[PDB]
Amino acid sequence: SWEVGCGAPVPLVKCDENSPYRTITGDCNNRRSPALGAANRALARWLPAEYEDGLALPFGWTQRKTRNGFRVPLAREVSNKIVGYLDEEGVLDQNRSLLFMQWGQIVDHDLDFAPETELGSNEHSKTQCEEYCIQGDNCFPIMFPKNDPKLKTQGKCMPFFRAGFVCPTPPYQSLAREQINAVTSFLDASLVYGSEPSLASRLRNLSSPLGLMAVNQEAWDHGLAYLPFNNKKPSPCEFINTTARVPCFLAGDFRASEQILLATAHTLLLREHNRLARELKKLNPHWNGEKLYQEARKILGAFIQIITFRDYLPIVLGSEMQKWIPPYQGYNNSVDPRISNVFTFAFRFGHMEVPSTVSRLDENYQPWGPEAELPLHTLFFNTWRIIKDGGIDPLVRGLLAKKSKLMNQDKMVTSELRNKLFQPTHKIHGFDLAAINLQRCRDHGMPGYNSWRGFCGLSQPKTLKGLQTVLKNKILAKKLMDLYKTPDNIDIWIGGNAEPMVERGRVGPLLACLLGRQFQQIRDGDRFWWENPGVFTEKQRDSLQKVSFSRLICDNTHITKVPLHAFQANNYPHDFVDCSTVDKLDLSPWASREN
Ligand code: HEM
Ligand SMILES: *[C@@H]1O[C@H](CO)[C@@H](O[C@@H]2O[C@H](CO)[C@@H](O)[C@H](O)[C@H]2NC(C)=O)[C@H](O)[C@H]1NC(C)=O
Ligand SMILES: *[C@@H]1O[C@H](CO)[C@@H](O)[C@H](O)[C@H]1NC(C)=O
Ligand SMILES: *[C@@H]1O[C@H](CO)[C@@H](O)[C@H](O)[C@H]1NC(C)=O
Ligand SMILES: [Ca+2]
Ligand SMILES: [Zn+2]
Repeated sequence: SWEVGCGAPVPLVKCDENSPYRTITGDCNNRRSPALGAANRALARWLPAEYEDGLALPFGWTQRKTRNGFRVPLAREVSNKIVGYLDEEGVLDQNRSLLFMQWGQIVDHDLDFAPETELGSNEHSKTQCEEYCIQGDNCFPIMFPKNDPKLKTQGKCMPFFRAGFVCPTPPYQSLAREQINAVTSFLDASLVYGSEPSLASRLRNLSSPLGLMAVNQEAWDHGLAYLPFNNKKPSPCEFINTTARVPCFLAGDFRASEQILLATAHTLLLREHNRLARELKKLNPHWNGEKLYQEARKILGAFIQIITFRDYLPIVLGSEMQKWIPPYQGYNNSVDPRISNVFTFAFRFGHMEVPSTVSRLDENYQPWGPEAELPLHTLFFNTWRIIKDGGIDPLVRGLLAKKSKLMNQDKMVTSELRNKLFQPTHKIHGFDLAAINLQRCRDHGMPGYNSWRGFCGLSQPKTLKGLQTVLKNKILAKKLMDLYKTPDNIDIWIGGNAEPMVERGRVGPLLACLLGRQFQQIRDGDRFWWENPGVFTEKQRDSLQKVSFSRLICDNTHITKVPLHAFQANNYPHDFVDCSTVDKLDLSPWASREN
């Protein structure tokens, strides 16, 4: 045989079989295979990787080398011809709040992160990849097609660095290249606590014995906590306004400041940890700092699991929810809890749910000041609009009262992401998330659309007429055939997102299958699943059943009017109630009696 386990990186398996709490790394969840679901290991392969050279080089790397007899089209040309639209009118989701989009990004960041390889440390190809657009090693530039307006204003290419891969990065490995998942595959609030012991300790307040997370000591939100600043340079949150000089936040996850509403959600979860820890200290004054942090951490993880599986997944998967995620039947230690490489592209359906603007709303849910509504691109790596523009509350009102973008076959990704994305160290609001997604599919050796259709037991269209029937769209099928030539070559991100949405859902059949299977595994394969008998007492579970995003807002802001169903499209004041009428989390079942 060949390498049965290339695990030279992170070989430390020191598991306490008795511990009632998760590790920060995800190790020790599975007793028989303790690294399963742990951070800093390979993404799972549900199907074999598909590279140009069978091992590592992406389809599209070598100009002459076809996929199935056809050249793969430029990611940016696919973005321009299929993904782009001008008219934002009529694009909003009449039955999903903006919080529906934002929760999807939060869950995705809990589950997976494939960071760009670190060969840019005091390196030219950091700026040389950008400067000279020369493909090589980890530089895999997104080249502009001839008619691209960006060819006129931005040079020959958008820089793009190949994702990190296991059995270290600069040299070869054991058959095909496997990209890393840098976070824990468990739905475990790793995005609040970190997936690495160093970060996890840095985020804690070890000054007091109260099991608190560290909070900003330079700025307060009407006496409510902010995340600490990340005091490291260069900072993209500083770069986007050098007058305000407000740094990025430091959170459990590297990406927390990518946009202002992610930073907002991260702020609510930090507040909630410190709140739970304070309540537990009252009930159990005998509890030390560690105990308080672990018990609060375990409650926040449960909160995230319930909102996700009870409130969010049903209104993503629609009719397909029951097919893929049956009612829970307990922990199955034969289930692979690892996030799959393909899932990390399937969950990018959220890119098509991001609308072009973000609003700040006042306490009457009316525009907050003269520039209440802002273009999303001005809010990438933007903490100063929080610190110096009325805190998170007006943004949280926006999350409740404003709508997600609806996916549309003729209006896929707003230009705010498709033409104006800002990437750290790159200096301009000029990148294309759609093109990045297609290039990344190829970077990760993704099987094409029809391989995934076959994996999901769905038809594999071979012709224009077959693709028209699957997509229920003749113009969309024609553009995809003109670019790809055969449906076998369609990159999974665009092919899954092109399918019309399932009844009561927000993704098509192929994505429902891939997402559904992944979520089934992360629940069934988790020893610490909130509803796994023994994790919580039956009384704790009866209290946990009452959590809501609504209560989270009431407890962790100066917002007093909230909807009951925060992911539905809700209009003020008709759909809003006082916080008074909203179920609280009763922590009394956490009262710990030895005497
Ligand atoms: C304004 C909102 C958002 C921004 C600016 C944004 C930005 C990004 C960027 C720059 C990447 C990395 C692309 C790459 O290098 O390959 C990314 C990845 C991703 N995004 Fe988004 N995104 C947004 C919203 C969302 C939403 C709403 C979802 C899900 C519902 C989502 C899910 C993902 C996932 C799953 C990944 C891959 C994570 C990994 O394994 O590395 N994003 N996003
Ligand atoms: C950079 O951030 C500064 C600091 O907030 C912004 O300035 C505010 O600017 C407007 C003028 O357009 C004033 O009405 C506010 O009252 C200002 N507040 C303070 C404390 O200066 C500035 O707009 C930002 N610039 C950019 C390009 O984002
Ligand atoms: C740590 O907690 C103490 C106790 O409340 C608090 O006064 C102090 O500011 C905190 N330090 C940080 C960095 O959060
Ligand atoms: C446990 O998971 C395995 C592999 O996925 C599956 O075959 C088996 O049916 C599962 N056990 C139960 C009781 O569902
Ligand atoms: Ca996690
Ligand atoms: Zn206030």
